Order: sequence, then C-alpha cells, then structure tokens
Amino acid sequence: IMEKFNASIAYDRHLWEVDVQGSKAYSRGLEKAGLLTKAEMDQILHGLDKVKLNSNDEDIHTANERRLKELIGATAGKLHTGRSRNDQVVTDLRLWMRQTCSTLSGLLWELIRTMVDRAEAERDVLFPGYTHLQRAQPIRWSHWILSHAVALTRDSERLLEVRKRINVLPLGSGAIAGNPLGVDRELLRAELNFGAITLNSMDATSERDFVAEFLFWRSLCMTHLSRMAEDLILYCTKEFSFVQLSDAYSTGSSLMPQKKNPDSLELIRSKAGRVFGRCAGLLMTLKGLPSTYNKDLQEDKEAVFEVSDTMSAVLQVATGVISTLQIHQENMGQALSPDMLATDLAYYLVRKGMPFRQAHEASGKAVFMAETKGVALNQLSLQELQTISPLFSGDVICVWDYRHSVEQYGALGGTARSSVDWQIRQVRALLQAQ
Amino acid sequence: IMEKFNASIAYDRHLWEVDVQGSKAYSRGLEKAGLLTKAEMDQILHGLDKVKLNSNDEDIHTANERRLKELIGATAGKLHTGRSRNDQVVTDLRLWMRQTCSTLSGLLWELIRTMVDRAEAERDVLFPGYTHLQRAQPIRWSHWILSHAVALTRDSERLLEVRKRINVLPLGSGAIAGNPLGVDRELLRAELNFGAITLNSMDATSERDFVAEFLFWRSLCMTHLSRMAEDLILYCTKEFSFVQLSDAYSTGSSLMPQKKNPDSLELIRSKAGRVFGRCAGLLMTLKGLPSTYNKDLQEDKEAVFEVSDTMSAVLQVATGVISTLQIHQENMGQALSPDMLATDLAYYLVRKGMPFRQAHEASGKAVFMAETKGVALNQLSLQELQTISPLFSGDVICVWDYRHSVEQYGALGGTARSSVDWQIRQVRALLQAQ
Amino acid sequence: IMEKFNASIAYDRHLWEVDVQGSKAYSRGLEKAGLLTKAEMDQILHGLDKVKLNSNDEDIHTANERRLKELIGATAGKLHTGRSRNDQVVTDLRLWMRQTCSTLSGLLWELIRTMVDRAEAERDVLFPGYTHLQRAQPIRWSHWILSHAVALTRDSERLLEVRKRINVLPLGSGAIAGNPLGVDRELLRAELNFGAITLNSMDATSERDFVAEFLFWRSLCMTHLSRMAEDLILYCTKEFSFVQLSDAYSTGSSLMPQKKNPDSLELIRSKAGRVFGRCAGLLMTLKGLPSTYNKDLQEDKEAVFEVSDTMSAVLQVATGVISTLQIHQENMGQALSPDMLATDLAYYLVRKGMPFRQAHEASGKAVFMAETKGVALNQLSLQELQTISPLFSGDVICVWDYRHSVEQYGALGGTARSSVDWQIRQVRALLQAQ
Amino acid sequence: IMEKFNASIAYDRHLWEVDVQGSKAYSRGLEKAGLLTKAEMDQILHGLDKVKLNSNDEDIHTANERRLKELIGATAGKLHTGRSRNDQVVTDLRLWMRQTCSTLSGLLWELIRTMVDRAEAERDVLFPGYTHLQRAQPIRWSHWILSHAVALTRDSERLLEVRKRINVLPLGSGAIAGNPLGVDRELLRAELNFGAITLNSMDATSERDFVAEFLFWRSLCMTHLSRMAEDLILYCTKEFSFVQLSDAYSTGSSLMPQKKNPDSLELIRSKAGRVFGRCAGLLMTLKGLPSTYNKDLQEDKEAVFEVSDTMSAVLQVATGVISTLQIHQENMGQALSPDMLATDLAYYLVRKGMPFRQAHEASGKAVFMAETKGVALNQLSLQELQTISPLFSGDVICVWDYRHSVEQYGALGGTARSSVDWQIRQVRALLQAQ
Repeated sequence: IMEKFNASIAYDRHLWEVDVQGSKAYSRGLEKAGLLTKAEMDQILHGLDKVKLNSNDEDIHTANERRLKELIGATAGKLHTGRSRNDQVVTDLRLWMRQTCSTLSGLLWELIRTMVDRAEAERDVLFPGYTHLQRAQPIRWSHWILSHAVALTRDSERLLEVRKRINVLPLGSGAIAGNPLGVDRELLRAELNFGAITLNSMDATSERDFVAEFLFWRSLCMTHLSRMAEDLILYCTKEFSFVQLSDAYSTGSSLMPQKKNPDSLELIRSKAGRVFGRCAGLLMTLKGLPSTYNKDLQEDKEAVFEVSDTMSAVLQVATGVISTLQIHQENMGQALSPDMLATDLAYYLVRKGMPFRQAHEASGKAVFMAETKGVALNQLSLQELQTISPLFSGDVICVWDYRHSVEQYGALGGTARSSVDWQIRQVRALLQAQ
Repeated sequence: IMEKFNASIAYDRHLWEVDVQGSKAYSRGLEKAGLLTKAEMDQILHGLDKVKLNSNDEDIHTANERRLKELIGATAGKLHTGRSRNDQVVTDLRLWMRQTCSTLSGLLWELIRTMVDRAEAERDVLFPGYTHLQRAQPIRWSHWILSHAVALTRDSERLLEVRKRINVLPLGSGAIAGNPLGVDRELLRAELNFGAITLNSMDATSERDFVAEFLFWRSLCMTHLSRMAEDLILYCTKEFSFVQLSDAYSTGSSLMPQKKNPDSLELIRSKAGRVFGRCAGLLMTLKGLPSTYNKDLQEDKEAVFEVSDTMSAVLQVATGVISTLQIHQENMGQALSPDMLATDLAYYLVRKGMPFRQAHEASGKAVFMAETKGVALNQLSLQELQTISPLFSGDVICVWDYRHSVEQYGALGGTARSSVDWQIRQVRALLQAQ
Repeated sequence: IMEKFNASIAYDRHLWEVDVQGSKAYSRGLEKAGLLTKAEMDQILHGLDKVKLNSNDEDIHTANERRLKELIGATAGKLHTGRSRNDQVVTDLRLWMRQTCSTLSGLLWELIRTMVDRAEAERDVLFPGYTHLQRAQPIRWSHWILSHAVALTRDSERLLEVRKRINVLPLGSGAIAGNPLGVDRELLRAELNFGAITLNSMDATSERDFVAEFLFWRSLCMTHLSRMAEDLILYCTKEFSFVQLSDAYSTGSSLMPQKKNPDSLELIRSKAGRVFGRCAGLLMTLKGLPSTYNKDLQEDKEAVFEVSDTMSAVLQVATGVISTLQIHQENMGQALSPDMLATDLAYYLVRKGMPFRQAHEASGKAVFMAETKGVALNQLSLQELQTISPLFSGDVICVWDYRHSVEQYGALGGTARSSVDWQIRQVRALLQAQ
Repeated sequence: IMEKFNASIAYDRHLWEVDVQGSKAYSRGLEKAGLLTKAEMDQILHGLDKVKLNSNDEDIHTANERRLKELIGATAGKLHTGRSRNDQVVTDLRLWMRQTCSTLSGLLWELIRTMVDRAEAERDVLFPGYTHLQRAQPIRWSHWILSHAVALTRDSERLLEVRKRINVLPLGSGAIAGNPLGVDRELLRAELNFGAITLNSMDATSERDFVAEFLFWRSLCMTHLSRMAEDLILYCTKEFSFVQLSDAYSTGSSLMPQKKNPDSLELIRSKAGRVFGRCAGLLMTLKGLPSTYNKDLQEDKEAVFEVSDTMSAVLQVATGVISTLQIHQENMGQALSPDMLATDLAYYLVRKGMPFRQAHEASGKAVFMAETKGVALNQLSLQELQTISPLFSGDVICVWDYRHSVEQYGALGGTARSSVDWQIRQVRALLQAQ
C-alpha cells in the first residue's frame, strides 16, 4: 500500500506539458555550462518534443525520462544531473499554476465584466434593501449587482498579486544547497519566461506559500460567491419571487411547475467549505516541519489541482447565472412600502432648516398619526403635516416617490442613478488597469 | 444574557482614540454641506478633544456621544446625522487596524533586519543540512538564518499589500445606500488620511475582507515562525546541541542544569493554530450571509484584536531569540561527516570530463572500497582512487574539506560565501524598497 | 513580554475552587502513604479551606501555595511533593470541565424539554415544508419544532458520552513516569469522585482529547443551532411572516415598526464558526508534538474556557427564543397551495389500484387541464376527473384538504398527528434515560 | 459544466452493492403493504441480483434502475414509488459506512493489538523520557509503546460509538414528510439489519452528523498518529539513533547508506490536515442551511469516501512500522545520564524521614559538590554524602541504577515493570470488551 501511497501518477498526470518544457530549458542550461554538447544537447532536446504507461514508475517525472531514455538512451542518463526531484517538481508546479491563474484571472474578469455591463443595462429597476433580512430602504437593482462586482473585483487584484509571486524560478536549487555544477539560474529564468530567480535554495525547496496563498484566495472568492448564491436562492423564493432562474440553470420541478427549483446557486454555495477545506488542511499539513524538504509536502499537488478545477468551473456557472438571470420587475417594484419612506420625512425638514432628533420626532409623530388615522403615510393631509411641522409644504408629495428617495443617496458610492453610473466606470476602469 | 451578549464595551474599549478622530472629520464634513454652523461645528469639535463609564451603554460609540451630549448637549444630538453605526464602526476599525499594521510591519521588519545582519556576522560557521531529518550536506549557518529571512520577507510584502487595502474609506455609506444629506466623501478621505473612498455602499458595510486577509496573513506568518521554532527547539536538543538558548529566553532547569529548557520557542509554535483558529472561524462566520450588514458581523472586532495582539507580541520574542541566540560552534563543526562528502567525488570526475551515472558509480565504488577497507573516505589512497578512475588525482585531497564542498554550491542562491553575501544584499534591498 | 506570555492568571482565575479541592485529596493521599502526619495533614487541609493577589505569581496553582505557605508555612513546603504542575493542572481542568458539562447537559436538556413540550401544544398548526427553499408540501409546525429536538437530542448523547471521558483521574502521574513516592491512585479517584484512574502516565500528561472532543461537540451543536436560527430569521421575514419575534428577544425598529428586527437569532448564528474556530485551532496546535508534555499545550485552558462560556450562554437564549416565540397562524395556513396537492392525486389512484408513472401522469394531465381551463385544481369537475381516470370519484373532494394530505404521511416518523405524537414520546423518553 | 457538475457517478461508483441491497428490502416492504404482488415482487427482486454504463445517467441510483428497467421493464417503473433520491441515498450511505467502519474498527484494533503485544515483548528496554525535547528521566520503552496504545484505544471507543449512530435506518422518510403509501419502517429496519428506525423525517433527510462525527474522529486519530510519527522520525535521527527503520518501510539512501531515510513515518504525518481538511470543510459546507434537504449536501459522499480510504490505509502502514521496527538498544541505554538521577537523591532522604525542600536542597548540594569536585554523581564518596546528610548511607549505591529509578515509579500507571504489566492487561482487556 505504501508504494501505492508513494505513487504520484494518478493525480499528477497533468504535469506532462510542463515536465518536457522545464527540461528543454535546463537542457539549454547545462550545455551553456558546457555539461552537454550542442550535438547531444540537440539530441535530448528533440526527444523532449518527440516526447503509453508502465507500472514501475512513481511520478510523471519518471514516466518521461523512462521514455526519453529509450529513444535517446545515451545522452538521456546525463540530462538530469544536478537537478533533483525536489527542485524539478516545484518548477513543474509553479509553471502549471502560473498558466492556470492566467486562465483563472480571465474567467473571473468576465464575471465582473458580465455583471458591470448588465448593471448599466438594468440600472433603473427598484427593489428593496435588507438589513437583518427585513425590508428597510428602496435601493436600485444595479446597486446590488454592483456590490458583487466590486467585491469580486478585489479577488482579481489578489489573484493578480499571487500571479506574480508564483512567477518565481526555483530551478537550479538542487536539493538543499544550490546547483553544484554551476549552471546559471539566469538562463533558466529567461527561457522559462519567469519574473526572476529565487534568492535562497532552502526556501525554494521547502516552501509552498504559493499554493497557500492561492487557497487563501479561493476560499475567499467562494465566501464571496456563496453569498451571491445565498442572496439569489432567497430572491428566487416563491415567497419573494424577485428573480426567476433560467430553466437551464434550474432544476426539474413537476406537477407543480410553480416551483422553479434552484441548484446551480446551491452548488456554488456548497463549495465554500470544500474550497476552504483544502486551505484549512494545506496549512495544517505544514504546521511546523523541521527542515529543508520533508516528504510531508507531497500534498501540494492534489490540493491546488482540486481547488483550481473547482474554481475555474464554478466561476463559469456564476457568470452563467448572472447573464441568463430573468427578473420579475413588477414583483420587485411592488415590494416597496411607505413604511420605508418614513425615515425620509426626517431628511426633508433637515433641508428646510430643522435638527434631526426633532426632525425624526416629527416623522415619528407622522407615523403615529397615520397609525391612528388608520390611513397610511401616502394618505396624509397637507395641513395635517402642517400641524406636525409648518415647514412641511407642497413638496411632501415627492417624498412618496420611491425613486426620489433613491436619488436622495448621492455623494459618490450612493444608490442614485448618478452614483451607479460612477461605479460602473470605476470597476470597469479598475479592470482596465488589470 | 442577550444584552450582555449585545454588549461590545469589554473588548471594544480600544476604539476610543479612533472614535473621536473619525467624528471630528465627519463634523468637518457636515458643515461643509452646511449641516452645521462653524460656531456649533467648533462646539462639538472641541468636545471631541475635551473627550468614567456607565452601565446603560452598549458600545464605545455610545460611551462617547453619551458623554459628548452633556458638555455640549445642544449640537450633540445632530452630530450623528446620516452616519449610522454600521458605517461609523467600519471606519472605527479600518482606522485602528491601519495604525496597528504600520506597527506590525515595523516589528516584522526588525526581525528580518536582525536576522540578515547576524547572517553577515556568523557567515563562516558550518553545520549540517537535513532532509527527512537526516544528515545530508554540509551547509552554512547563515544559509539557515537566511531562509527564514527570505520567507519572513514575503510576509511583509503581504502585510504591506493589505496595509493598502485597509486604507480605504467607507464613511458616508450610511446604512444600505449612501449618505442622504449629500456630505462629500472626498473631504472624509482627505481628513482621515486614507488612500481613497470606496466605490459602493453595500460592500463597504457588509464586507470584512480587510480583516479576513489579515488573519490569512497572520496564520501564514506563524506557520513560518512555528517552523523556525520547530527547527530551534530541535537544534536545542541535548542530543543535537547546536544552539544554546539564552537563560532569559529559556526555562528553569534544576538539579540537572545540563537541561537548558526551551519555552519561548514553544510559545511561538503553539500560536500557529491559535492564530489560524480565528481565521478558520471568521471565514465560516460569514459563509453565506444574505444581505447588507447582518448582525452576524459583530465578530470582526474580538478577532482582529486577539490575532494582532498575539502577532505584535510574538514577533518581538522571535527577534528576541534570534539575537540573543548563542551557538555551540565546535559541536556544529563536529556534526559533519565524509559520508556526506561521498556525493562530491561524483562532481569531481564530472569536471574532469566524466558522465554522471558513471561518475556516481565510481563514488559508489569508492564507498564500497572504504567499507571493506574498513577505513573511511578520508583514509583512501591516491593510487586506490586511481584504480576506481585514473581521472582521480592530487586534487582529491581538497574534496575532503567541508568548506570546499560548501563553496561548490554557487550560481546565485547557493550556500557559497559568495552566494550568502549576495542574499544578504537582496533581502536588505528588498526591505529598502519597503 | 515573555513572562507576561508565560503568565496564566488572567484567564485561569477560575480554577480556584478546583485547586483547593484537588489538593485536600492529594493531602489525604500522601498521609496514607505516610508522607504527612495526621496532625500536619490536618494542618494544610484546613488551610485549604482557610484558603488578594501578588505580581510574582504565574498561575493559579502558584497563587494558592504562595498563600498557603504563610498561614501554615512549615507543612506547606511538603504539601506538593511528587505531583508536578503538569499532572496538577490536568486534574485542575478535568475537574472544572466535568462540573461545567453537568451544567451544559442540563441547559441543553431544557432546550429539548422546552421544544418537545411546545410541539405537543402547537401540534395542529400547518405551514409549508421547503426543499431548495421553495414551497413543496404541507407539513405540521410541530414537525419542524421536533426535527430540532431530535437533532439537539443527539448532542446531549454526545455530551453525555464526553462527560464520562472527562471523568478520568490523572493525578499521581508525576511528570513523565508516575508518582515516585508510591501514593495510591485509588484513593485519589475515590476522593475526587471520578470514574477511574488513568492507565498510563505519559498519556494523562500530554493528552487533551477531553477538550478536543468537547470542542468537536460544541462546533456541532452550533452547526445545529445556527441552522435553527437560519430557519427562524427567514421565517421572521416581512416577506414570509410565519413567526414574529418577542420584542424582548428582538431589536429596536423605529419609524417603521413593521420591521420587527431579529438579533438574538443572529448572535446564535455567528458563533457557529467562533466555536468551530477554537476547535479548528486546538487540533492544529497539537498537530504533531514530539513527546510527553510540551509547553505548547498551555492552550487547553483559554479555549475550553471561551467555548464553554459561549455554549452555556447561547443555549439559554435559544430556549429563550423558542418559548417566547409567537406565531402568525393565519399567515402560515394561507401559505399553502393546491399546487403542492397535485402530487396527492397520484397517491389516490395508487390506492384505487393504479400504477405510479400512470397515476402521476394522470396528475400531470390534471395539472395541464386546470392550467388550460384556467381554473385551478380545487376548481376541477368530478366527471372531468372521471375523464382523466374513471377511478376518480367522490373522494377526490377530501384530497383538497391540506390536513388530509398531512395525515397521509404516517408509518412512524411521518408528519401525521399520530406520528408527531409518537415522536413527542420518543424524544422525551430518550431524555428520560439521560 | 453544470450537469457535469450535477454528475455523481465518477466518485459514487462504490454504492453498487449497496444500492441493490437497499432496494431488495424496500421491495419486500411495498409488497407487505400490498403495493407489489409476490409474483412481481419476485420479479424485480431477482433482477436486483441479476443486476456497462451510459452517458445520460447522473448517479449510481440511476445506473441501476435504468438497467433494471430493461430486463424487467414492467414492474421496474413501480419499484421506486414513495422513496425519493434523498431518502434512498442516505440509506445508500449509512449502509456503506457502517460496513466500512466495521472494517475501520478492526484495522485500528490490530494496531493496538500489535503494540500491546510488542510492549510485553520489549518490556525491559530503557531509553529516555523527554519533556520540552530534553533528556529528563529514565523510562521504559514499552512505556512509550503503551502511551500510543492507550490513546489509540480511545479512538476505537469513539469509532465504536459512531458505529452505532450510523446504524440508524432513515429509509421510508420520503422527501420532507414520511412515506405516503404507509409501508412499515420496521420491516425496513429488520431486513437492512440496522439498529432501529429514525424518529423524524426531516432530520433523517437533511442531517449528515454521521459523517461529521466520522470526520471529527479521523482527524483526531491522525492527530494521534501524526504524533507517533513525529516521535519516530525524531527517534530515527542519525543524531538520536534510537530506532532504525525497516528498509522496506524506509526510503532509498545512497552513497551514504548511513542515512536510513524515513518516509512512511512522514506520509502518516502529512495526512493529519488532509483528514482534518475535509472535516474543516464538511462542517462549513452546512454552516446554516435553511430547510429540509438542500442540494448543498451532495458533499457527504466524496468526503467520507476520501477520509475513509486514507484512514483504512494509513492504519495499516502504522501497524506495519511498529511491528517491523528494529531498535538500537545499546544506543538507547547509553542515552541515559546521572544528571537525570539527581532528582532521585531527593526521593531517598524523603524515605529516610526528610522533608522535600530540604531533601532537594541536599541534592542541589550534591550537584554543586560533583560540579566543583569535577567528578560526577557516580563518582561521589560515601562520607561525602554523609557530609551533605548523615541520612545518606550504603544504599546510595543503588540510586545510580537507571532501572532502579524506573522501578521507583509504581502506584498503577507508573513505569515500573509492575505497572507496565498492569497496563498491558487493561488495554488488552478494554479491547476484550470491544
């Protein structure tokens, strides 16, 4: 069971197109040191672009040389001098990840692109804003769509910051101390197209902060998307009926088709901890490992392989739900109430030159009046409001306009059409410098 | 119990000097909007620099206005129009944290400063390098000291990156939608000395990514320091006896003083998960919270308050152990062995124009020879090595020099004096651009 | 900072009434071995029932002997022979916990008692049952109240199982190997009223599984209560309006009192991860500690001290919400719909001797018929249903009774009045054997 | 991607032999209700023991009926009336797990059996006991072997306790409320050989405490085995050289075979968090799921499938390392020192009628004397000790016997041969009542 425990091939199959490319460079490195002749350098170089399985192999690194060694045979044995598994593999992984995050950053970018573009489009819809899940203030639909953009926007700032910490080159760090044969790291950083070489042989080998940061990230992006899905499956309630799901991104409901059953917005929510799970593990796996490269570290692979395949895929379903998303407008506009407008009478007298406690006591007196009058806030008489405060005049009429209350929240970052337009710029622009 | 559950004062006492400063600005904001008169603006402004307890208060925000309201009384009621608890508090927290990370980044900087400076100083000491905890290669002491620098160096890059994400200004985001009275956010970002204002009212209110990133960070810095301490308490073993602890940073050992008992390097290791614990929680606490500002979020405080007080303090003990640290040199130099030098005979013939498998088979033949000769590698005759390979000549003598083997690992990032010197520059410089 | 890091008194104040009691026994132990004379045994025994602070002390164990040593002075020095801090403290903790779990098991018992009793009382209320948060089947209110009982019932089985694993006596395990002076463990297990003594000196000292299990438990009970609160704050939605919160267990809502704002059912949900946090830590804190009693372990205290004070308190607020809980019955009964009854026409023909696919295709044909007839399921004509299937007869009338559909789910464990009554017995009884 | 997200077959292949068996019973259930005729009951019964793949299927439940439906065709459609996926699957999982824990409890039992038996065998070996990783007291080797038994013994008490909570029968709980057709649960609990039926339809469906407890368990057993491996890889240090690994359970070391390189005892340590990871996730995945059976819950499978395959396998390698384990006795006996015996002179005068502080001050005076005499504790003259205390006499000679000091720790649970023999009984017996 042990060797079938040491066995890395099942999960690490993916490093093929990375194992050959990382070698072709180190091939070019040794010859520059004069360890290989052009003629033989060009021998194992082609093989690694001339390159079934076998039971005796442990890892993908094996699978290759074990193959390389037939077609070439001679040169093959030497190809791998000075560069051990431990430095070979981190090169084999920084490389895959750095390609996979380029991908990851693009998918996430479309999600933010898809939301911001839609926000512009649905800008004028009204619906309610909740606090402790209870109707509090009329606020715009794009203002909701936008808070999931801005927050998803941060994730790509993060993932762009990690993109650069992954781009380091460790190759040539040997096993504990560096490369004995002297081969220059610089050539290895140019060919592999990485940002720069690493300034220490024991860290490049024993450290996996690059995967740790990536899992911190993922677990945070999901915390973000599991909230987007908590909001949506709640807005998708027969009770609420704000948004209706696409019958392609929705589960089969029969004999009672009124039950437009979610699922996509549930699978997105489950992953929150399945992604966090691996991070919660990868950090404990290395809680206090003594020295340079312990075997413990074989966990780096399976983990970034699962969390990245969950992420690249989920983000696509998330964009796939926001764009299809069909909203029931009337339902949303009928979801408002003058009870939320009560706080707005306080803001009126404030502009007419009155203090707040007082201003909001008049609102309180306006509530109690309709209560006992029985007929609500819209049903209140002008002279009546002139009783509560003479400051009250003809312009109280406009305070009963839900969209007026919304265009009352200005000053950059508010929910006025003006401010939503400003946000739709800032995110798009933020993305433009990404 | 509930209100004594709602009660925030016990832990949130610290926000005093932050609650008064965040107000003095918002005081200057409202008047600019014309909500306060200079004369009254200057009334509540002084009070908030003119400013015992009381049982009826819930939070530190209360404690202040409840105090402000006597001395001023009049103006006091209005002071707090438009800015609710939810936007008041995140301002009250971004602010504290941003001062505490300035602090945090300085402490961590000295730790890296203290190690790099020492590395330069002890550069020439030799000791062994372990793999799966077993003697593998002679490598320098500063080369160990340096791998904990480079790695701690990354943490300050992170913490500097968070330092900027915390520096955002949310004030003026009202409750769900923005500020109704229009007060300009810009003035609020200038006075509070923050980088810029936030581009959304619902995110500034419901989001705590700023504390989430900080806990991700801390848990990673400890993973780093709990390893430094795993290495040190192991090097501090009577069995190993590489380093001897300061009897100030070491625990009382009696009747057998030979037992120089560690503790500081144990308290540093325990925290790994006590720091990770809060992060593991803070992310679950908000696994999928429906909408804008739920009460759930009251967890943001106690958590960054504990993790930051653990971090600022531990880092000082860590610098406090590295600088005092007294090493038993002889013990370390006697900790080497020609068995580790066996792999170096393979690298000799390689330079004399021989292939590796062959070169390392000759080493293998050299091992077996001393084995059966009984007398080890240093005890091997020249013509004997001329038997294993005629390439072997007078210069085999120098291969038995531990420091020669170490100066064999060059090419940037290795453990040669040359490379350690290069690293001592790069970190110091990295820090110079921080 | 270090000693003010070693300092245990701030959090470990609570062990007073446990430190004196654990000693009085070990006093009785040593004399039985003949290490103390009755006369002097009775000297330090009284002191420890005759027993301000001081800065030079580290722990609560200190605080006591340092006090004991004045009043007695002589005998005092010897009192503590053979029993070191490491075995003294685990005794000091098994003891506190075992009293605190007795407490914990009682609070949780009342919560289950309070729910089951209420279930009996509100048995006949109808409301809907949701799947992916969408109206699916009419089911009883006590059937909801009962699923949180049964599940909370398991937690007390767990906590009762841990109650016994905590009840082990470690005292007398010295430091690494046992007690050198021979004092019998048996007497120490009788006096301290524990279940039995521990069969190993190195485990009793280094192991904290007793707190680890307790935190596993807590984190699971909250997962349970954070769900009860997710259900309730959702049922408390102005949109849903199933249950209305007590204005004592509810937060202040003004100018729009229609917004009966939750909080208690939010504080209960936040803790989910604040409780899980400590568990997520306590397990990482000891991920692979080498040998017998490392200092790392000082984490055992602060953690079970926070998680237990959160638990004993939350459970009271949870019982405090279920009992006050006021429900809007009409709202709940009007929350049903014949669309959910469609699946019940399939179960009718099934009893009249028809196969399901067919039976449920007739229901499907009945849906489409009302759809196109425009007039819903209750509005369907008898001969009409005799068209879809002649099996349909006069008894179709009763299928439109929501409570008939509910009394259709029998066979132990269903939601028929009969089954709810059966459950109200089983839980109560389960508790009776606890 | 969504459906290839909904797809369960890849991981859930294993439930075959469980899906057919759970049906054959429910087949026998419906007929007893009179829903199936013996003749047709015996039709789908054989098929489900008469029972390639297909792309249109989602789960293993599908794969079967989709197959069942050809060979039988007729009866097949009805086979699945009243029992939906949600209750079908938990039956499909309680069942697999309950078989897999029987297995799990046996493997773990052999590990405890293998250690206890060996302890008896190596009983007389001496080696040192460490505290903060520093030589403190001479203690027996079986006394180490035994502390990992007692602690592993608890895990099987746990796993035996979960074994019973898994043994519950949910089948017949329909979807939200129970079985509509009335089929008796009792028959379903007898045929499936489970302990009893569940007393609630909404809990059996939405709850996964059974997997949650199993992951709590696993993560704890590994915390235990990752410590056993931390101890062993440290005892396996060339520096320590207490135990030598089997060259079958050890990694290839060349050119320096003195480096007997561990691995098995590293793979065991890595899993600590890979096991904890899933638990840390599975609990967050359900942090506060609203109602009866949300789709979120599809996580129950992949998780208990990975954690159980890691556990059943690791435990075998752990038994596989303890039994092969070859110890270097001389090395261990030479690992002792009279410095550890210093504390034993204090225990001598104590028996000769002297108080401790005094007794241990004489030891202190004995240390200082040898220090300044230069010649250590064994080199101390009788009249010399008669100078420090006249109580000192001829029997001081035996205090310099390491095994005497070990046989000084009696009173049940100590490290005297007498006590180790007592422990070897208690564990074996504990296992006998398991």
